[PDB]
Amino acid sequence: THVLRFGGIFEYVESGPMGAEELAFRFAVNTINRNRTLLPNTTLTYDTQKINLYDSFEASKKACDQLSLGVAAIFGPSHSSSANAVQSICNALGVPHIQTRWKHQVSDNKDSFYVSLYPDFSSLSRAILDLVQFFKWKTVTVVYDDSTGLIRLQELIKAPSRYNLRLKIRQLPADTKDAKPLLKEMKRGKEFHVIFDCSHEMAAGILKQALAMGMMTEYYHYIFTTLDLFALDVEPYRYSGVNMTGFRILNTENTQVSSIIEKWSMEKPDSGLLDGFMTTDAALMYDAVHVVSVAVQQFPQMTVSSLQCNRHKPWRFGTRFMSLIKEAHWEGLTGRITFNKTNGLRTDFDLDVISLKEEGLEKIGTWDPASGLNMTE
Amino acid sequence: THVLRFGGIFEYVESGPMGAEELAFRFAVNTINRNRTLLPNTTLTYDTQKINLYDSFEASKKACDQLSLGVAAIFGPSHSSSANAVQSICNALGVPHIQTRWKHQVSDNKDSFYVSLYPDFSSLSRAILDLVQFFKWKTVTVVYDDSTGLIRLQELIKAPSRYNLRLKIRQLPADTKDAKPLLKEMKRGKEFHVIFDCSHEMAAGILKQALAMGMMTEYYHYIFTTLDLFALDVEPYRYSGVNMTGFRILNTENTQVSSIIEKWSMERLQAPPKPDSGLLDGFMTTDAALMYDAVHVVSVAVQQFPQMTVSSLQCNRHKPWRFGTRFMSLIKEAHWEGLTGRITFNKTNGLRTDFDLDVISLKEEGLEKIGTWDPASGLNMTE
Ligand SMILES: *C1O[C@H](CO)[C@@H](O)[C@H](O)[C@H]1NC(C)=O
Ligand SMILES: *[C@@H]1O[C@H](CO)[C@@H](O)[C@H](O)[C@H]1NC(C)=O
Ligand SMILES: *[C@@H]1O[C@H](CO)[C@@H](O)[C@H](O)[C@H]1NC(C)=O
Ligand SMILES: *[C@@H]1O[C@H](CO)[C@@H](O)[C@H](O)[C@H]1NC(C)=O
Ligand SMILES: *[C@H]1O[C@H](CO)[C@@H](O)[C@H](O)[C@H]1NC(C)=O
Ligand SMILES: *[C@H]1O[C@H](CO)[C@@H](O)[C@H](O)[C@H]1NC(C)=O
Ligand SMILES: *[C@H]1O[C@H](CO)[C@@H](O)[C@H](O)[C@H]1NC(C)=O
Ligand SMILES: *[C@H]1O[C@H](CO)[C@@H](O)[C@H](O)[C@H]1NC(C)=O
Ligand SMILES: [Ca+2]
Ligand SMILES: [Ca+2]
Repeated sequence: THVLRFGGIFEYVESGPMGAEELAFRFAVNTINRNRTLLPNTTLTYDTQKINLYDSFEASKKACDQLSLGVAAIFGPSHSSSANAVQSICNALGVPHIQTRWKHQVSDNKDSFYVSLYPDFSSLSRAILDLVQFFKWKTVTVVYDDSTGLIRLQELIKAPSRYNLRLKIRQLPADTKDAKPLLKEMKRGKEFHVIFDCSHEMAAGILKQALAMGMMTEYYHYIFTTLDLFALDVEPYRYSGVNMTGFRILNTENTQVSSIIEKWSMEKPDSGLLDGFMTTDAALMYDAVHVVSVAVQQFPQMTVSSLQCNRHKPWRFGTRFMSLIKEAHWEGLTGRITFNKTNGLRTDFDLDVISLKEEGLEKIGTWDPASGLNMTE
Repeated sequence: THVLRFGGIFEYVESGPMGAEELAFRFAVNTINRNRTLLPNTTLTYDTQKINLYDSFEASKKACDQLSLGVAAIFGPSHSSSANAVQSICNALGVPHIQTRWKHQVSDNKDSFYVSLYPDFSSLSRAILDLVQFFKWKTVTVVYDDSTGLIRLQELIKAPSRYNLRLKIRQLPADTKDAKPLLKEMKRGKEFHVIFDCSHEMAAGILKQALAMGMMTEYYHYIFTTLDLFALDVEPYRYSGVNMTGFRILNTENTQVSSIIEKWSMERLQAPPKPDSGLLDGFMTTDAALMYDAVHVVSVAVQQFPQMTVSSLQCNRHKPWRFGTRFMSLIKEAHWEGLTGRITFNKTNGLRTDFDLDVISLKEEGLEKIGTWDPASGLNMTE
């Protein structure tokens, strides 16, 4: 019957295996094909290209090759510089670029052929601050990994002039093994209330150091910025009495979503991560392939065209497809998906709020930008 | 005699005239040609391409065209996304990419064919903090414009856990005309000690609002993050008693450098100045002094590589330039006294981390020098 091709560009270091993102992409396409409710008369196909991390030149070439084969969208690469380059290309040729990871939005940038499935920083920033205020903290130490961490917490960093939060800002070193001297200063400083802005792998690492340092006890409360908090091996810490709170956008309470995360798990020792948990970077890619497909269903006329980066001739159906994608609505692995009319950023979404109880990490409320917290005391 | 071609890629909105950067580039090339000490037997030529702001796709195309014509270096474009794209291309074809503006350095990025003439943020961050500590401030309000402002002041933002600075962080709105409500909060807050992290055009704008608000008086001390502080019309404020302190990397005290900045104003000031700006007309900004210095520093390297010639390279093919590796190495080793002082790059990352700043403050006479800073000495205030 009818057939439509998507492009995929996935970043990696060294060689195989496949990464989580390229896996979720393929997995979503195979699933959707078998669904008879979604794209009934339509069958999805794809080209996948692998590139080095941070080689925007290679990302450009591969994106141009794919636009030449003909594709209805490029689920372009993850990291800032390659992603900005593929987005500029996609904008010139009017093919939608689908992103799954946050990158810094420049105001005066006029690209319009992209949406991003990642929960926008502005909203996450607020939900961190909302949580801090619910715990009634007046003192807090924000610890971040790299520059861009600062940006994800700007709403929080600007609070000390409106509300009554004194706050200290510290930076992690490159390696978490180097983190004892930093943690010792926090300990002497009596900094019991701490937000860690860093990847979930960094968080697994910094917790081990915190244990060694006598800082996983009932005296300490740690808020985690990472959405992959639920991926952390928490067996070493649940009996200790520490408080760990963070957020989760992966909708694991829904039974339909649990069964999908399982089929995924089916297809390291010193990590401190659970093995075979579906991370957020990958649930988002899988959701992106669905949301875009909901749009394809509403545009049966559309077909791919072989476009050449040489020539300034855009894709006929681009403008209309891009518009359908931005209007799309979908219940996926990561809850309500809905983009912002204005900038194509996902600014409205649903978070579960999770905390460490002796039983493990469990849900204790919700957050959404219109309600603030809905804690279930 | 011998001839060498440089490439230039300059960003703009709408159409002409030429911008400061493209002008300083051309001006540097014309000057160097006439110098008989620098590149005596060598004559510089160039291709210039103009692109839209934030169109990395177009920047890629124009860079590829230039590598095809054949060029010994691309004085690639200014803004993050286009600059990162031209840098990746330049790295694959082993032609040096010369930058004049800061952009965020990703650690795990392996590009090695570039240097940056802009004074690195890490060092500027420290010199801000050094100054604050010399004024013995224990309280300070940092006001920034956009996200990346945060990064330029990270050294400062992390101080409140080592030293004894309480500090409040506020953000400007998009337009400075919208800044009264923010300034009113600072006034009620008794925030007399304030660092403005923002462009010099924003700073000219925010000062007018501060005057309106009764905040240009002896009670207020403003430290300015911008290196183009010296470009601000200061006539409205010097009689008032406010304290304005900032830094300047443009070496205006040197007589040779003053005469060069003048010849610039004559061909430039000749074209459009503005009345309601709050900037002096025809002052050479830092963005442009750096481009002009970049063309010189790179030339000092060309003098030491007479064998070198340009090759027509194709982005199609993975075949780099023979002379690239050696030229890039000569550039990173180069040393030069230009409009912006000692130029010297960091062996490690090709970033300009060691440089000399004049420290300037508003006296009734105007903006004047009151010391110096360099990363190895801290402040050398001349009391
Ligand atoms: C496809 O199938 C699953 C169950 O087999 C269903 O839950 C899902 O909603 C279907 N897709 C659509 C868009 O209805
Ligand atoms: C996106 O639009 C939302 C409405 O959902 C609006 O409240 C908000 O201002 C926009 N987000 C951003 C980051 O501008
Ligand atoms: C929070 O509560 C209100 C009603 O009390 C509800 O409308 C809103 O959807 C709740 N948030 C979530 C995520 O359910
Ligand atoms: C502060 O302002 C007064 C009056 O303009 C001036 O005498 C003094 O030199 C200034 N202080 C500094 C830091 O230069
Ligand atoms: C396929 O959609 C339904 C079957 O699910 C069918 O009735 C319809 O005619 C087909 N769609 C098109 C566009 O022909
Ligand atoms: C911290 O609070 C959580 C609720 O979020 C509670 O379940 C836990 O017992 C507390 N930690 C301890 C044991 O002090
Ligand atoms: C070229 O001449 C100018 C003055 O004419 C001088 O300042 C400059 O240093 C000269 N170049 C060199 C490297 O000697
Ligand atoms: C450049 O390398 C790092 C990063 O800026 C810095 O620590 C070092 O001191 C610099 N090297 C020199 C020679 O100044
Ligand atoms: Ca199907
Ligand atoms: Ca000459």
